Amino acid sequence: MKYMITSKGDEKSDLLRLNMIAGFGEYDMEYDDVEPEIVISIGGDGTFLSAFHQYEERLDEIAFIGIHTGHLGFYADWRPAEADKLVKLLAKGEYQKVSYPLLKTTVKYGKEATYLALNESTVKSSGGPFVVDVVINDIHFERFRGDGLCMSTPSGTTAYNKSLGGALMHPSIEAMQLTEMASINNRVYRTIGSPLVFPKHHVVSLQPVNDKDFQISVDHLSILHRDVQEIRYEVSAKKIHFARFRSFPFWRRVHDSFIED
Amino acid sequence: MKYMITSKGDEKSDLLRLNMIAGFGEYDMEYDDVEPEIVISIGGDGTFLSAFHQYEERLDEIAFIGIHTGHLGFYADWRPAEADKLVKLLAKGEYQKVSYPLLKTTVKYGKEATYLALNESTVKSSGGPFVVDVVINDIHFERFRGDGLCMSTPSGTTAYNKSLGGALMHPSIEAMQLTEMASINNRVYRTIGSPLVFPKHHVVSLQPVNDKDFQISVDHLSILHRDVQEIRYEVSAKKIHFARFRSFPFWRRVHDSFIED
Amino acid sequence: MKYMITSKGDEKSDLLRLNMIAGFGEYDMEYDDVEPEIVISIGGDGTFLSAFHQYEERLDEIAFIGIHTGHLGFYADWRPAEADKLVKLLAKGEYQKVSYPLLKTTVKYGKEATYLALNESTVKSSGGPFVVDVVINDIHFERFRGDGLCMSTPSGTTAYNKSLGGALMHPSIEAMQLTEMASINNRVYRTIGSPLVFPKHHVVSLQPVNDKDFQISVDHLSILHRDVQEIRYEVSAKKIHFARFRSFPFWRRVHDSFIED
Amino acid sequence: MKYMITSKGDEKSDLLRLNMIAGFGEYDMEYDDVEPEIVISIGGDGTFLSAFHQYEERLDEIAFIGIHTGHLGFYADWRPAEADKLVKLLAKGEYQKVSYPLLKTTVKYGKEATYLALNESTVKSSGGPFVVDVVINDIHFERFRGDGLCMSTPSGTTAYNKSLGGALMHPSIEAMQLTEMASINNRVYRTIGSPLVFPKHHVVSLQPVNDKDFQISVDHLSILHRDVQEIRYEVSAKKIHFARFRSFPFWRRVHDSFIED
Ligand SMILES: C#Cc1nc2c(N)ncnc2n1CC
Ligand SMILES: C#Cc1nc2c(N)ncnc2n1CC
Ligand SMILES: C#Cc1nc2c(N)ncnc2n1CC
Ligand SMILES: C#Cc1nc2c(N)ncnc2n1CC
Repeated sequence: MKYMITSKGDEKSDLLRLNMIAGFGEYDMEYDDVEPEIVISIGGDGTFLSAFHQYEERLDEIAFIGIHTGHLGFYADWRPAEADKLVKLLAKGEYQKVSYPLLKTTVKYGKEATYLALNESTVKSSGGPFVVDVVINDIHFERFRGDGLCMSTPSGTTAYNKSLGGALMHPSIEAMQLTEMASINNRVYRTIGSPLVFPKHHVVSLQPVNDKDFQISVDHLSILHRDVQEIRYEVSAKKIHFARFRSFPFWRRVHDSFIED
Repeated sequence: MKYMITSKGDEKSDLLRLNMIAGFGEYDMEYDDVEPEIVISIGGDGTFLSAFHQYEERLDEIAFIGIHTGHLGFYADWRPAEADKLVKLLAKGEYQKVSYPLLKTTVKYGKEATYLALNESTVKSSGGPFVVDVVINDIHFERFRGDGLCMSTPSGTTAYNKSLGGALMHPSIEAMQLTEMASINNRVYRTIGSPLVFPKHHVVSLQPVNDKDFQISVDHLSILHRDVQEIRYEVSAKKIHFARFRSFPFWRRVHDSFIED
Repeated sequence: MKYMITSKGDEKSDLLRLNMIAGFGEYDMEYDDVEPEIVISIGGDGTFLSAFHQYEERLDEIAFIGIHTGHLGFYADWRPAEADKLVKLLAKGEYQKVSYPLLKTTVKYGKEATYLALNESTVKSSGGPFVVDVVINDIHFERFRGDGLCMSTPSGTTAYNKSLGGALMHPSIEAMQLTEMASINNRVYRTIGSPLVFPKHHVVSLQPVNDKDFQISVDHLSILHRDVQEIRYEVSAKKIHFARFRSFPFWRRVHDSFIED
Repeated sequence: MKYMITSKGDEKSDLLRLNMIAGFGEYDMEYDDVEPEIVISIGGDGTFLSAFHQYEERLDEIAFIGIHTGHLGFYADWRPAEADKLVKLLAKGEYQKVSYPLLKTTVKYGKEATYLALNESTVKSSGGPFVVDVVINDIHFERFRGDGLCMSTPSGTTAYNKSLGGALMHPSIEAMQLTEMASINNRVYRTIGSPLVFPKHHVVSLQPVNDKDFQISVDHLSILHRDVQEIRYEVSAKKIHFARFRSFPFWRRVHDSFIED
């Protein structure tokens, strides 16, 4: 089909990209970075995240694949030595596809901006104290005071979510997970503390109490938003599709990354 | 229909039970604690757990309801003043039912014992050091050294799971959560640390490394098992059914219990 | 003696300041905000922190006292109704003084800036990834990757240190405590995780690995420092002196603030 | 002087013991396991703990030394290849000694038992729910509900204390640290959560609320105590003395054990 390859930019990943293109030249494949059906990422998980966001409006027409030239990644989970075998099997096609859930972030102002996250979306203040009211399906759940909040996808749970104490969720679970950053808890101010895992169709709404300016991240992207009335989280209707060419279980990927490999 | 009522035993809960029975006597209801279709628990969540385990072989033919005479419970979530209104609506029937997932524990010896948990199942040693190999879907994930492990249901996540750092999961998610108790982590011994959330059909197997005697809890029940070859966790095929007579969202129940009420 | 009074600025604290000044006018007291020997703070702990930093070059010649017009503070630990009794006992003098340790932060460039902290000093990146090498008494201890680090005084342990998982230390202990913010731990990157408590004369040095720009906070003050070669932490030789006019134990102050009052 | 050597019992440690004894036979040394002045432990930290407790009534007349035949220990911190050099320098004497603080546990009944701990002392229930009132210097601080409590020495902070979230304290600090095991925190029951670090002369008292039977551990020893009225913790007046024959900083020992070696 049509395909394209993004590279981290170092000479290891560029030279690997050129060899795969040359290998693809021996099959019924067309290089097209406008409307590809296969997107190959060569580098690390950061390279994969840029590839995902480069094409986030054609997600249902694309199967992603990642090659790690550095350490093993959770998205770039195939080694460079497998590139030739990867070229042949992608060209023959007829592979199976797997889908991971995504997170939808809505930012409203007094003007509504929506973002798609593969890992997580975080909210911090623009300098002063961070205070928001946390609303779950229209019921006021808590007044959070602290550094910030993080809403993670299942496959994002091994990233910033993990460093904040969140649970690791198998990506077949259509859910999102909210974790706290350095919350203040005393006799006056009370947060839940524990991570919270929300199913599909649950809406988590953040509403300002005083300051209306927040630094909002979506994966790598981080923008200062001004005059926001609401931050809105829910599991996206859209999913990311991975080209699957062998068995590499998520829990094995967790073992290889954090226990030993 | 047929119904029965269990009481914590104090005079507040016994006298409330007698008044509901007398109130039920004005309707087409039959008291039967052998084959009831409605099980009413009056006391706390512990009273509810005993009622659940008393009838865990007729789970698909029973709708449970709980009344808290002490503080608000996550299962006994209706107040005693609502008993009269509860009697009338149960008698008329035509209520909606909600279902929560359950945890299945299998203990094998050298002789296989299965248990159903509404909250969680924990494993500790019988005295000496607790060491098990943790196997996820037949792949060896980690060698756990510490005090013990805890596998929780979604509705159990607000109980022992919460005290161990686990996430709170909405009970509509068919999953189970594994949390660590005081794990040893150094250069030699490595555990994942983070809680792990497993979907249906994932099997988590604990296998002894040296000692074969473990103290295993299932909700309130705690038995010392000897000569065990494997402890096996998975989401049960069976579910507990609750009689639903108004809207009391899980996240509101979490708010009322941990934030303020 | 000479004395001065700072107020949070609201009319509750200003009117309380004027009444204490008028009450002081009936004794051998002189209002002097240039070289006072008694510094009275009326407001909250933030008002007290500004008073401490306003006079941090005359620390050995000043006894501080704090009045909380809002909720109970750890430094402003006397209620407004005690102001009249406070005026009379300060004027008579002959009170006992208590001393708390302080934290010394040294920032070197390629140009060396020293700061005194009553609560804590934190280090974060100026945007990108935060990576520093952590050196303890000239031995390289770890390479920290994460959001940032926090070094707390004993009396600061109930503030940001507590929200990060740090221990609460009784202020009679001459020490400082280092806590991590959202550290990354996998097979490649390893931090200690646990808070670290250092005695006097131990020097904790942070050294950049790549980026040389850091956002450094000292209590409330937060400055972006550029071209820094080293951040240096140690227990200060200087201490803050409190005028003590009755028994209010630190652990009781902890109980009143976090358990119930 | 007089000396003795304890061995873990495996043939590696026994054969090393015999060679050191033979090496000691070439100097003015006497083997005496009744009144030694040097106690050599060959094995692991567990072997060292037994040696410490074997002679805990002659602590001020003994300098301890530990040899690790397995992995590096925090007390057995010298390798077997250094045994010959260790023999020669102990025989010549004139070494420097270092001292670590110890923890004193007092158990009173309705009959008072005192124990000395090098690592920590823990308290759990004998089966049912664990509830104690926590009293600090005669002020009631909290009502703890959970699995148990752990009071650690400074050098014990790298052991069970670390697994419970406690801070690592440099052993030159005369203090003790209290950490919680799986505490219950909701609207009704409140604990401090954070570890607590207490200086010398602070007394931490545990008092039963209902059940009077507790499983109390002191390092390796674990005894079920019945009819206890109070558990009493404070920094001991006694200290353990180590023979110091080169520089091996505590923080380097922490680095080698948890970061990499
Ligand atoms: C970029 C990126 C990224 N995504 C991750 C993930 N989903 N799990 C673990 N590590 C991850 N990284 C690297 C920091
Ligand atoms: C028995 C019981 C019980 N079940 C609970 C639950 N699911 N969530 C929160 N608290 C709970 N309890 C009381 C200790
Ligand atoms: C400003 C300030 C301040 N200092 C504190 C402290 N030492 N302990 C607890 N809370 C504290 N605050 C309020 C956020
Ligand atoms: C026995 C023993 C022992 N004491 C220790 C200590 N003080 N720090 C770290 N590990 C330790 N161990 C081994 C479990």
